[PDB]
Amino acid sequence: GSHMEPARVRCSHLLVKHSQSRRPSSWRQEKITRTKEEALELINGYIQKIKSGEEDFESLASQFSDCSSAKARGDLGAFSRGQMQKPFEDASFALRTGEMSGPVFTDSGIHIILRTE
Repeated sequence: GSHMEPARVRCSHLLVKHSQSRRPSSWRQEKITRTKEEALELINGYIQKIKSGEEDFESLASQFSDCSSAKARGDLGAFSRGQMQKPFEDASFALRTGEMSGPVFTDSGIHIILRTE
């Protein structure tokens, strides 16, 4: 039924940017050469790997994430709407505990959203 909406939710986020981006400079690569096409295929692949139970999201987010998400293993912690990236926000709050969205085209690139809570 209608469960009370949680004030704070948490999402594990992986970011795969593209060469043509607002900032193609990350903690791993100072310059990103992969094009948008690559970014998309990478995301699509990682999603399928998470679905098949190949590798842990934490491991993936600590490796193949251009964003400094590796510091928290990809975890964003308990956050609320209004303080999150808009395309990411409406995506996270559109999921549930143990749910994962698809390629979320956000500001700097595509994010994978896996909610543990």
